[PDB]
Formats: sequence, C-alpha cells, structure tokens
Amino acid sequence: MQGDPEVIEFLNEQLTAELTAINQYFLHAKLQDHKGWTKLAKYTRAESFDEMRHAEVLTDRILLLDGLPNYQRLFHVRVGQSVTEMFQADREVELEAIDRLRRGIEVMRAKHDITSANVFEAILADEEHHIDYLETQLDLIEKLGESLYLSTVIEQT
Amino acid sequence: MQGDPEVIEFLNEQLTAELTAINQYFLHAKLQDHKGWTKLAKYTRAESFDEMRHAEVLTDRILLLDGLPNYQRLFHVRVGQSVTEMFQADREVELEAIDRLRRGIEVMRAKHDITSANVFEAILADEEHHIDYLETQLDLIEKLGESLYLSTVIEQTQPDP
Amino acid sequence: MQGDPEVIEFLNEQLTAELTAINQYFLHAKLQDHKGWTKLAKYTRAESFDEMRHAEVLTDRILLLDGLPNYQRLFHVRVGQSVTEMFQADREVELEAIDRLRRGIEVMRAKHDITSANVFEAILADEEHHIDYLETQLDLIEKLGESLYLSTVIEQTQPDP
Amino acid sequence: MQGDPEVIEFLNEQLTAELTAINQYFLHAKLQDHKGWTKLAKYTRAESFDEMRHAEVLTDRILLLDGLPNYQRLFHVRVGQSVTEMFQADREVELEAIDRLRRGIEVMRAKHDITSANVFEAILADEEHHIDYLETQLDLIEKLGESLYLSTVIEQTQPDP
Amino acid sequence: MQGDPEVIEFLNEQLTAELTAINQYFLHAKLQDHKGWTKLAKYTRAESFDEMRHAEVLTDRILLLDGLPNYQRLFHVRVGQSVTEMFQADREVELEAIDRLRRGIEVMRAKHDITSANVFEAILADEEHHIDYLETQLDLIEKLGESLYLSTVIEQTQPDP
Amino acid sequence: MQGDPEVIEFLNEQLTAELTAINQYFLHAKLQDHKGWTKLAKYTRAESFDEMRHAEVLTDRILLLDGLPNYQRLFHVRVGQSVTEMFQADREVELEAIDRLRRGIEVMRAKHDITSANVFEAILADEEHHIDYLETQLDLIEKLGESLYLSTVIEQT
Amino acid sequence: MQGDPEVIEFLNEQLTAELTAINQYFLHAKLQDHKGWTKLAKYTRAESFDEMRHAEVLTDRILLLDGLPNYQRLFHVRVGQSVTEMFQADREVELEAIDRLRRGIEVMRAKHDITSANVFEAILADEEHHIDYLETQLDLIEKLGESLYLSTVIEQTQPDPS
Ligand SMILES: [Fe+2]
Ligand SMILES: [Fe+2]
Ligand SMILES: [Fe+2]
Ligand SMILES: [Fe+2]
Ligand SMILES: [Fe+2]
Ligand SMILES: [Fe+2]
Ligand SMILES: [Fe+2]
Ligand SMILES: [Fe+2]
Ligand SMILES: [Fe+2]
Ligand SMILES: [Fe+2]
Ligand SMILES: [Fe+2]
Ligand SMILES: [Fe+2]
Ligand SMILES: [Fe+2]
Ligand SMILES: [Fe+2]
Repeated sequence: MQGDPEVIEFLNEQLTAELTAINQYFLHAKLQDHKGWTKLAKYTRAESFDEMRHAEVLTDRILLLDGLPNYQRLFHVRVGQSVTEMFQADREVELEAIDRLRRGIEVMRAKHDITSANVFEAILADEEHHIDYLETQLDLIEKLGESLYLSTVIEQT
Repeated sequence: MQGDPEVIEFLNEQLTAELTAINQYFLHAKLQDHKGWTKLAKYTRAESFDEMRHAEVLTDRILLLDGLPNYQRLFHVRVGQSVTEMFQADREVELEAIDRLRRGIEVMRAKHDITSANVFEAILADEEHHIDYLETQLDLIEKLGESLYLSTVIEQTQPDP
Repeated sequence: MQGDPEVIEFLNEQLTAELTAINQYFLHAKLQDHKGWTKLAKYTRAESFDEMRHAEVLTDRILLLDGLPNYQRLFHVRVGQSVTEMFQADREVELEAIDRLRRGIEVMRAKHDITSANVFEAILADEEHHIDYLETQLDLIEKLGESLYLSTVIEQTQPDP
Repeated sequence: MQGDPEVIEFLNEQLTAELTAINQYFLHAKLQDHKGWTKLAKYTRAESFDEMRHAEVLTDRILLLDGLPNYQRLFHVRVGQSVTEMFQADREVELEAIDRLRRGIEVMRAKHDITSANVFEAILADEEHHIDYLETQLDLIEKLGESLYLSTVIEQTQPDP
Repeated sequence: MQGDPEVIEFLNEQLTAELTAINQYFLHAKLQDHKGWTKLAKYTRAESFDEMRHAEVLTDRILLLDGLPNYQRLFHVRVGQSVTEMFQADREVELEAIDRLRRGIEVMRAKHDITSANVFEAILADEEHHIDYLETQLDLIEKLGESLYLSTVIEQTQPDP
Repeated sequence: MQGDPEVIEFLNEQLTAELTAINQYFLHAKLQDHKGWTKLAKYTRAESFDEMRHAEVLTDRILLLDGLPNYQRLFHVRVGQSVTEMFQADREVELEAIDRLRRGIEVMRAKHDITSANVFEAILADEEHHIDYLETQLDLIEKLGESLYLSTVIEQT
Repeated sequence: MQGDPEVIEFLNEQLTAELTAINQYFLHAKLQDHKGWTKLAKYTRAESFDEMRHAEVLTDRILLLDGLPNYQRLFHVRVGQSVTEMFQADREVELEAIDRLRRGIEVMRAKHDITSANVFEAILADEEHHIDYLETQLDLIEKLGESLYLSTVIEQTQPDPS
C-alpha cells in the first residue's frame, strides 16, 4: 500500500526516538554493569531490548506503507553519571515519547490509518509502564539515599 | 436450620470486618507494590487472601443458619501512606477483630451454637498470628528505620501491570 | 505521572462498580451453591473472579495516574431469591457498567489518555460477553421454566464445607 | 481430461447444494450455540464441516474433469428460529441432495463416468445418514417436547467468544 | 442487547465480503494445487481459513447484537487463470475490505459501539498484512517472471484427491 | 467358483496392461534416476509399485474365479528419451487403461459379476488420478520449459 | 585504569563504524524480508547481530580504559535498492573496517596496549570473513543474474509481521 505521508512522518519520528532510546538504555546498562550495579544493569539492559522490539514493529509498518525507515537520524543521547541522573535521563526520553505518541494517535485515526494508530497505542502503554518504573525507583532513591539503594543491586561478580 | 438472631448478627459483623480487611489489605498490597516494596507487597497480598477465606467461611455458616450474609457494608478502610502507617492501620483492624471474636465466642457458646463459636475460634487464632507479625514488623521498623527496613523488601521489578 | 482528574473519576467510578459486582456475584454464587444449584454456582463464582481482575486492572492504572483507588464505596448490592431474579440483578449491574464504559472511552480519548481508554475498552468487551450469557440464560429459563432449568445444574454435593 | 458436460453440470449443481448446506448448517450451529443449546450446536457444527468435505471432494473431481467449480451460486438458505424449524430446514436440504445424487449416479454410469458416480454414491450414503439423524431428533422433539429436549443439550458455557 | 442498525449493516457487509473471500481464496488454492503450484496452494489455502475465522468473529458479534447474520449473499468471486491474475484478484478483495473496515470503524466509534469497532480494527490489520504479502509476491513475479516464480513452488505430488 | 469367460478375459487384459505399465514405469524411473532427475524418479518409481498392487489385485480375483492369470503376454513398452516423451508415453498407457476399464465395468455388471466390476472401478479411479498428475506435469513442462522444470528435481547425489 | 587517548579514539571510531553497520545491516535485512527474499534476510539479520557483539566488546574495553563510549555519532548509512546495491553497500562498510582496524592494531601494539590490539585483531578476522561472503554472493549474482539468484532465497511467507 501507500501510507499517508504525515502518518509515515510520525512513525519515522517515533522510530528515531526508539533508536535513540536503544543507545541510551544500552549505554546506561553498560555503565551500570561496569560500576558493579549488577541487578540494576540487568533491568536497564532488558529495557533496551524492549525498545528494539518497538523499533522493529515501527520498521515493519513503515515498510508495509511503502516508506523508507529512517536508520540514519538520532536525537541527543542523554548520559547520566550518578544513578539518579541515569533514571532522570531515561525518564526524559519516555516523557518525550508519550507526547510523540499521543499526538500521533489522534492524527492517524483522523486520517483513518487505524492500524498505525494501534501500533502507537501499544507503544504508548509500554512507555507509560516504563516511566512508572523510573519514577518509582527515583522515589526509592529519594527515600533510601543513593548508597543504600545501590547496596540492593550489587553482586560479587 | 435457623440461627439465633444475635449469633447471626455477630457472624455478619465479623463478615463486615473481613470485607473491610480484604479491601484494606488489598489496597495496601497494591500501594506497596506500586512503591516498589516488592517482598512486602507479596506478604500483604497473601494476608488479603486470608481474609477472603475468612469471609467465605463466615458466609457459609450464615447461610447454613438461614441468615442473609451482609455484602453491602464496609467499615472505614484505613489507608496509610508511609510503611509505618500501613502496619499501624492494619494492626488496628486486627485489634477490633480480636475483641469482637472473643465476645462473640462467649455468647455463641452461651446460646449453645457451638459450631458457630468454633468458626470464631479458628478466625481468632489467625487474627492473633497476624497481629503478631504486624507488631514484629513495627518493632523492626523502630530499630532499623523505615529506609533500612524498606531496603530489605525492594526488588528490581516495581510494576503496575 | 498525573492523570486528568475527570479520567481518574471515571476509573474510580468503574472500580466502585466492579467492587459492587464482585460482592453481588460472589454472594449469588454462594446462595446458588447453598440451594444445590451446583453447576450454575461454579459459573457465577468464576464471573466474580473476573470482576476481581477488572478491579485489579483499574486499581493499577489509577495508581499509575497517581490517584487514590476508592475501596470505600459500594453501590447497592442487588440480591435475588429465585434464579430469575439473580440473573436479572446481575444483568442490571452489567447494563450500568456498559453505559459508563462507553462514556469513559470517549472522554479518555478526547483528553488523549489512550491507555486508560483501552483499559475501559477491554472491560467493556468482557461485560458485553457477560450480559450476553445472562440474557441467554434468561431466555432458557423462560423457555424451560425454572424447575426444568434448575434440574440441569443440580449435582450430588454438600451445601456448606 | 475432459468430462461429459452434463456430468460436470451434475457435480456443479451438487457443489452448489453443498455450499448452501455449509452456510445453512454453520449458521444454525452458531444460532444454537448463541441460544445455549451447547451439545446440539457441537453436532450441527460438525455436520457443517462434513459438507465442507463433500464440497472439497466435488471440487477436486470437477477440476480433474477440466470444469470450472462454481463458487458463485447459493440456493436459498433456510433459517429456523425454533429447534423444530432448524431440524426441518436441514432435513429439507438433505432431501433435495438425496434426489439429485440418485439422478446423477444413473446418468454418470450410463455415460461411463464411473469415478464420478462413486463420488456421488459416497456423498449419498452420508446424506442418508444425516437425514436419519434429523428425523430421529425430530421424533424425539415430538415425544419429549421442545423444552425437555433442549434441557438435554444445555451446558454451563458462554454465548460469544 | 440490540445493535445500532447501521452498525449491524456494516458487520453484515464485511461478513458478506469474508464469505466471498473464503470462496475466492479456497478456489484459487484448489486451482493452484491442481496446476501443481504446491507450496503456493498451501499458503492460499491457509489464507482461506483466516477469512473463515474472520467470518466466525463477525457472526459472533452480530448475534450478540441480536441481528441476523447474512449467510445468503456473495459478492462477485474473482477467478484468475494465470498466477498474476490470481494475486491481482485477491488483492482487489483486500483493497475493498480495507476501505469498508475503515469507514465502519469511524461510524462504530461515533455510535459508541466500541466493541464492534475493535472487531473491525483486528480484521483490518489482518487484511493489511495479507495485501502486503500479495503485493510482495506480485513484485517477485514482475522481477522473476511467472515461470521462474512458479518453479520455486512446485513439488513432486500435484494431486486432486 | 467359476467366472464368466468374458469377465476373465477382461481381467487378464487389464492384467497384461498392468504388467506392461510396471515395466514401462520402472524403466522410466531408472532412466530418470540415471539422468540425475532425482525427485522425479522417486515419484515414477512409486507409480511403478502402484501398478504392481493392481496386478496383484487382478491376479487374486482371476484365481478366485478359477482362471489362469496371464503372466506371459506384454503390450508394447513405450520408452521416452526426454522428460516430455516419458510423460507422454506414460499418459498413453493410462489412457488405454481408462477405456479398458470403462468397457469392462459395463460388461461385468451386466453379467452380474459385481465384485469384479468393483475391482475395475477402483483401478479406474487410481488411473484417473495418475493421468491427472501426468497432464499436470506436462502443463508445467510447457510453462517452464524442460530445463527449468528439470532443475526442480535434481539432487547432488 | 586509563588508556592512551589515541587508543580510545581508535576504539570509539570502530564503535561508530559498528553502530553504523548494525543499522545498515538491520535495515537491509528488513528490506530484504519485506521484498520476500526470505533466506537472504535471515543471513543479513544474523550479520547485524554479530556487529552488535562487536559493539558490546568495544564498549566493554572502552569502559575498562575509563573512556566514554560514543553512542551518539553515526557514519552515513548506505541503503541499496537492488540486491547488488545492498551487497555493494555492505561490502563498502567492511572495506573501511579492514583499513581502520589494521592501523589501530599497529598503534595499539606500539603503545603496549596489547589487549586493545587483540580486540581489534578478533574483529578484523570477522570483518574479513564477512567481506568474503559478500564478494562470493556478488560473484554469484554476476554469474546467475539478479532474478535467478533471488529465486533461490524466496519462500512462501513474505510479510512485515509486526
Ligand atoms: Fe519504546
Ligand atoms: Fe480475618
Ligand atoms: Fe469482596
Ligand atoms: Fe467487570
Ligand atoms: Fe480484589
Ligand atoms: Fe461458508
Ligand atoms: Fe453433503
Ligand atoms: Fe470449503
Ligand atoms: Fe478477512
Ligand atoms: Fe517387476
Ligand atoms: Fe494400474
Ligand atoms: Fe539498533
Ligand atoms: Fe563488525
Ligand atoms: Fe543496537
């Protein structure tokens, strides 16, 4: 088929965000593992792979609509140094996704591309779950302090 | 059969208390899980299911006595915000249960409804065990502080799915 | 995050409806089991547990939106005596759910809370399935009569336990 | 190869009859399942799939004879509302099949298309079995009445899915 | 319940389209199998069974809305003779489906029948996937030619049993 | 028992055709395997063994009717050289069977030897299936060409 | 510890090349699967994941040397439309890899960071294996033609399943 160019622009924009999220989450995961934050890195890594699944779902639909998936562009990768900064950086990415998905759902349904809208709806629910994890961990960091929090994730390995 | 009206009232009062405890314990479990207090939420949730079995036992006995089990009323559900408040609130529920069940057992045996008394006797021992856990946790919180205590119950997961 | 207050009001209203439905369906199941309506009670009981799943899904989303899930309020629990009344009562509850869910999906989508809308959309499909079961059972009762209908659900079992 | 045009006309006519029967039996099964006539719907559904096997066998033979299988035409689908009407409608379809198959076997054998005749002979035996089931169920409905008969096929299940 | 007449009409129109697609896809699968296009027939046949599940889902929803599912009407079944014509014909069916479903979803949501809309939404995604395969195969045929393309789907078997 | 001599003549004539078909299909199968037409030879060989089953069924009935099965006579074995010729030769054999079975069914049923008629009816359906395979392959050869068709059946072995 | 800045610059440049290759190979695999070139897409995809291992090995070493792995920069992603173009594009990426790794190995050994050199030596052999496959397929396409070659990789499935 051939999609609506504005719908394809939306898919490619979210695709750029996922590729950005993949790099950010993967690098944070490697930073946390290297700092010895074993249990936390394991979670961040899996979040990275989930963004890859989002990228592949978007790519599939872009191709079905006869668009060219954008694998060249990246947004600015946020790199945190402390555990608090890493969660805050990753939360910022998911907050931009939310808005980048909400607006896309309204256009896609207005232009009747319901299947593309549902791709965004599913990603939106996932991103909302992840931000909930990030904000829950940040609340934990505020209550426990960074050291006590970090103490729960390190592993003699 | 047809129960003694005062006995059925005692059973229905405890049933109201269980329905309240189910909601209170379930919401505390969900609140703790949402705050990332993983291992603690698992325990609070299981306690919620205990009160559900208590509710079903009470309901069974009321029907056998030909009464109408009360599924309409709730007492005031106490919602804590900190971990201490949650344990204190749930302790309050179990304190009233312990008082209500003991008074009911004496009346039920006085009116010769021995089987109804034994239902309360079984629930009472359960409620006493639960209050013992709550008071034990509160003692741990006082000794360790909320943060160190919470540190032992968190797990990399923290979900709302 | 923080939801739109009207959206949370919708979620909390439906949560109130589910908690009512849980109590109504569970009591009907216990009433039916006590009357010896064995196979029918098994189904009504399972319907109760489905409403618990609806309640838990709603509770999760309310917490994610930083609201306070309402475990204090119940609507009026409708209690039937005959099989026909029980089905009619449970049908009335699902009719009110279906109306409120349609209203919420439109508001949630207009305010862009698509994830909350989809939570309602899934519950709505379940409630529509359930009302369809109730109306089909009601049609059977009209065709067979209560006695002949009840004869298909009786089983050699005990009342209490 | 290339068949006798009249033989292919016979095969295509029966294929039209089967495609009609598939639709009629499947819709009756879905109608019966929706009314809660569970065990009866399972049987009617299986009857539908048998007619699909008849359709596929006929289609294969038409292609071997280099004809064009007719998937465009349907006869009038008879839709009953009561159980009695549904059985009467499905019986009417099998009566017309049985008459046409006997006519085709004689023509096919006279024109020496023995393999086509045997395709009809096998379908005829199946349709005769099916009409025998319908008439036996109809006799039961007359003896028991619709309500008592329906009571033997009801089951604790859902309408849709 | 009782559906909106326009919603039930949309559902029945798509149901007519599925019944047409089932016949069209099944006959193409049988025609390809009879021509020895073994691996391709297996795929076309499976697509036929997808449309049957679509038909059953639509039928289920129409009955829940108290409509009469239309098992009487077929649209024009498009029959190709070459491999290209068959893919082009089946693409045409999916083009109309995609148009019909999108218009129906907007109306169904406008009339607040959200569950009916979601049935169409699920079918739409399936139809879009199928058209994507058809257009992909057509591109392969244009690049390779019919003969080379066919060479990849033939197997020593070529049956009509 | 004792069969009708005309019925036994029919059985023995079809038996001669099967013994002929066995040799023809077997030799074609060996020719195709020797030319490296691996997947095709496997099919032709199995068709050969099916004609053997026909021969045995005919022999059994001839013996039941107290006739002497003819294992001495053969019709002319057609040997093709190209793939097209082999299919055309085997199709010719099955076309003669069809006619040799149709006429036999009418006589056997007229003379009331229904069981012998049914032996022919079963063979007729099998032969009709086989000719359908032959004509389908020939149509494939016409559409693809001999080389492209042969390319689908060869095996490094 | 702390590596030599020039070594870390070499590692980060190869890391950029790997991130470029992951995207390039993954998109080629998705393009080929979407065109129905089933068996070939399977191969290109696996090549994408192998480049992911290279990135993870490179990231690990950069972190050990207390550098900041660069996950921000990409080289130009080459997207071909025909099969030949896709193979030619992927060969171009590997050709730049071979040159960069050889200079890095010599510098890394001269500066006594032998472990970093061996990381490059291992990747170097993998890239050479991959280039040999690409040139072999390109030779097959030249002998067979694009159409005949493509016929050997297609399978009845050809979707965009998600
Ligand atoms: Fe994502
Ligand atoms: Fe209790
Ligand atoms: Fe309850
Ligand atoms: Fe519910
Ligand atoms: Fe609950
Ligand atoms: Fe059908
Ligand atoms: Fe039939
Ligand atoms: Fe069929
Ligand atoms: Fe469909
Ligand atoms: Fe032999
Ligand atoms: Fe034979
Ligand atoms: Fe990636
Ligand atoms: Fe690499
Ligand atoms: Fe990656």
